[PDB]
Amino acid sequence: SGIVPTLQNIVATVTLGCRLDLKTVALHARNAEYNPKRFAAVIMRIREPKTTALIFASGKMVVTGAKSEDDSKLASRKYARIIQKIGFAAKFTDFKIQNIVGSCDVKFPIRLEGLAFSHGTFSSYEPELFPGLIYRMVKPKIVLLIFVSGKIVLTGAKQREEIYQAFEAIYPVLSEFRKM
DNA sequence: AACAGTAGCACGCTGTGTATATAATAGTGTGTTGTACAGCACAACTGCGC
Repeated sequence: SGIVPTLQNIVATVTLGCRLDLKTVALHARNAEYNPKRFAAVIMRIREPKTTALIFASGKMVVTGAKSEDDSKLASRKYARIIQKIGFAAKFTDFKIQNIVGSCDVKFPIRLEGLAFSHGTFSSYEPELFPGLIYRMVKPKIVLLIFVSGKIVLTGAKQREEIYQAFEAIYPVLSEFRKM
C-alpha cells in the first residue's frame, strides 16, 4: 500500500440568518452571476481560496470547490463578509460540511466484472452505461467509483476519516482483482 | 505549360452526454377528486273473431 487518498472537493452549507435581495447582491459583488430564469441563486466566486458559492434569498448559502476543510470554512467566512459589506445583517452561522470527495491511484488494472460478481450486493456495473463500477460500502457508508485503470473515486463522506477508512477497506479487494 | 491560389474534404482533437455524493429552494408536472354536462315432430301461447 502506501497510498492515501487526495481530497478533491468539499461542499458546505452556511446560514446567513437574514433575507437577501439577490439583484442587489449580484450587482454589488465583484464576481457574481444571477439569471433568475435559469437558477434561483446568485453564483458568487472568490479567488482565494478558489471556490464558488450559491447564495439564496432565504439567506442560506452553499459553498463548493474547496480542496480542504480549512479552505471551506475560510472561503465561507469570506463570502459572509462580502454579504455584510454589501449591507445586510448577515451572520456566519451553522457552518457544516455535507460532502467530501477523494481520489487515488492503486497503480494496477482491475477486473471489474470479477469484482462485481464477487461483491454483487454492494456493486453495480453496467460498462455500456458508465465505465466504472459503483461500490456502495456499508461501514463506513461511502460510495466508490472503481475504474479498470486503477483510478478510484470515494464520495458521500461527512468526515475525512471516512474517505481514509473506505480506501483501507477496499484496497485488499482491489488487490484480489488485479490484472498485473 | 507551369505555377500559384483558393476551395473543399478529411482527419484529429477538444468539449459535453453518462455516473457519485452532498446542500440550498421555488417551480413544474402529474395524479386524483369533484363538478358539470350529456332437420324433424309435436308441444303450448297468444291473438282474433264470433
